[PDB]
Amino acid sequence: LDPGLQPGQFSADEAGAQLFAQSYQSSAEQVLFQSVAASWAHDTNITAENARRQEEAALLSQEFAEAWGQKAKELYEPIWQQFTDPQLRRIIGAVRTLGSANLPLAKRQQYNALLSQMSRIYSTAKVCLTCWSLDPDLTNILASSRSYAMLLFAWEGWHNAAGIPLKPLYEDFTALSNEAYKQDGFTDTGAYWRSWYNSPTFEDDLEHLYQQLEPLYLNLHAFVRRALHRRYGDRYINLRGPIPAHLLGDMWAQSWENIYDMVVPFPDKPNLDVTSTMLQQGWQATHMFRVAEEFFTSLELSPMPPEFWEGSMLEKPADGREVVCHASAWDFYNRADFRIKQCTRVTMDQLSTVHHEMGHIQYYLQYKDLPVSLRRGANPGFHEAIGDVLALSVSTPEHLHKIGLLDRVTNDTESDINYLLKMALEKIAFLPFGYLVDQWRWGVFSGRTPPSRYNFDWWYLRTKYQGICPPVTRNETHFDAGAKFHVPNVTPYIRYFVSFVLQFQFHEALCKEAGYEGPLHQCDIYRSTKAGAKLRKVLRAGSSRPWQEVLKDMVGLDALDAQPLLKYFQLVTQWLQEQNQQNGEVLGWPEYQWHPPLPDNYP
Ligand SMILES: *[C@@H]1O[C@H](CO[C@@H]2O[C@@H](C)[C@@H](O)[C@@H](O)[C@@H]2O)[C@@H](O[C@@H]2O[C@H](CO)[C@@H](O)[C@H](O)[C@H]2NC(C)=O)[C@H](O)[C@H]1NC(C)=O
Ligand SMILES: CCC[C@H](N[C@@H](C)C(=O)N1[C@H](C(=O)O)C[C@@H]2CCCC[C@@H]21)C(=O)O
Ligand SMILES: *[C@@H]1O[C@H](CO)[C@@H](O)[C@H](O)[C@H]1NC(C)=O
Ligand SMILES: *[C@@H]1O[C@H](CO)[C@@H](O)[C@H](O)[C@H]1NC(C)=O
Ligand SMILES: [Cl-]
Ligand SMILES: [Zn+2]
Repeated sequence: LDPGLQPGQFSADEAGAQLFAQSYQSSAEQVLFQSVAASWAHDTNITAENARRQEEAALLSQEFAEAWGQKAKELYEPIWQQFTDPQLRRIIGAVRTLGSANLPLAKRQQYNALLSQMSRIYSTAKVCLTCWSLDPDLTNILASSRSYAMLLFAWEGWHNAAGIPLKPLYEDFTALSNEAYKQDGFTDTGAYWRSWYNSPTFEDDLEHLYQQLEPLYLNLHAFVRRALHRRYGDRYINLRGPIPAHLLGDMWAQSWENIYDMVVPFPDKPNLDVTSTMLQQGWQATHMFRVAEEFFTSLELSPMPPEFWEGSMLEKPADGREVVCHASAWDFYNRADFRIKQCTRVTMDQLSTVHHEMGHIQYYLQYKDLPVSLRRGANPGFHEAIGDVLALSVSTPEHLHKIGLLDRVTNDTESDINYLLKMALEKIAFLPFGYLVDQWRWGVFSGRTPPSRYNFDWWYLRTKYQGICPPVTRNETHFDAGAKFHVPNVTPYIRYFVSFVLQFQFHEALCKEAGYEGPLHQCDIYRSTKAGAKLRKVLRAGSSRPWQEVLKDMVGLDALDAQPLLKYFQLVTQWLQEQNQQNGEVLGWPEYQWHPPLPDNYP
């Protein structure tokens, strides 16, 4: 470790720890910057040489974290917890957690290389026979093909191509990750991930939320299953069984927006999916990002700085070059550089993804002046909810009218149901998936799910929560979890479930602050400077305060609460129940063993 980056001497008391944290912050920004910069260079240009550089940078980060971590322990182990300064305890608590820097050097290299190889396999995997990429080719097929055989070819092809080679690497990664975090005092990596919520009853609290939400999902599922049955027939759709996992518009069946045209209750009302209008009008990536920015500035939040426009990658590069297409928002930790990397396509769901990613950036802009350790959301679910809350206003027919994407205006019960059903396809359908992913991973980290049961336990959870089944046979050579970006990229997932509840709590509070006084689902906070000020206080706080207190100031309650979500969806919840009863549906999938046959000439 370069001399200028190494820790000096500090007295063993709160006054020294303040000087320590300031010296740390000088050197940390340089170290974070080089790490993020090397990751950027790799992820926008996947080559062997860029992976090598990234590995070296990660290694430097570890040397940094070890030196400053072990000094923090040496001086403040017995006493950091009793510091008067809450911000300082949070800083010292972060610096003392070494993570992968607890591993000896040879295992650090192995860990760094596994992350790099797993990333590569996911982002370069192809389906052949002339080769399709995930983004855009398979994405587009899952979205818009209504051919059972074509969808199956894409689904199976992707799961096989990405999952199978990841399996041996993921096993080695899990063992190293656990060994690392066990030296920080955690029973397993999952226990560390959960510690971010700073709640002793986190798992129970989440289970209690899911219990309230489950009926909404069961009714949506049943209604959609019926529509699919009318399309695909009795051979491929079982009205008492799980839905084949490739038919819901998305590779992971995680949001069902893309099958909106098959399930729309009242097709004579305005067409609420404005993708065809965006194409018809010649929208490009750059317009999408400008439109999102202007929402932010309408609230008197910050514009994207020059550095964002100059540095970002907003389209898939046309020179063939390999990139990580999965959308992400980047803080370089120098208070100047912030970027989005997205292989943007011109669709309505991409418009929401653009807002999601710009949400992250906005967080980074508002807390950039905090100590590095505090540059994060109050919890990870907060960071995930910011852009989604704005996108709730954007997708309102009223708002779409104002930005020229929906010519016809209507305010009637049928139009309301169409809108709420579309939003349910996006939000309610996702809930089981958001909850299940880390239940899977927590099991793997704890050792409840050994390699020999990775796929069996994955599909157990997929069926249990989503009520889907694999459309071809799977065995433990398959590693279907590995075909979802966040697993090889080691990104936690429970944040999204938290986000999907929290965003409706935020929505409710911001609407009320805006002075709006109609139905919650018709609220648009566009141009509300007051809503903007309330959101700004959250973003500026970073992780400097407990998330429960931040939530209380914002929404008036110190806990996650499903009631705002329930209220938002109330009309369609009631409608869907009524539709399902009158059609005599079975709620759930009691033929839990059922799988569809292979199509006649498959492949
Ligand atoms: C769309 O219409 C709803 C329905 O409410 C109307 O109430 C009267 C204003 C009258 O127009 C009736 O035909 C409808 O029943 C509007 O919501 C109401 O808004 C007022 C004040 O903004 C509020 O006090 C009411 O409680 C609201 N209605 C209820 C009970 O939900 C709504 O504002 C209209 N939305 C748009 C996008 O124009
Ligand atoms: C490294 C994390 C990237 C991630 N990228 C997005 C596209 C993402 O993976 N997700 C999650 C997903 O796509 O699995 C769901 C989440 C809900 C709204 C839109 C997409 C959001 C993010 O910015 O959280
Ligand atoms: C991609 O990386 C290679 C080396 O790995 C480098 O020489 C090349 O310039 C990069 N491509 C672009 C255009 O960024
Ligand atoms: C798993 O499935 C594939 C194809 O369906 C097959 O080749 C393989 O032998 C199966 N069993 C094992 C033990 O992997
Ligand atoms: Cl998380
Ligand atoms: Zn996100």
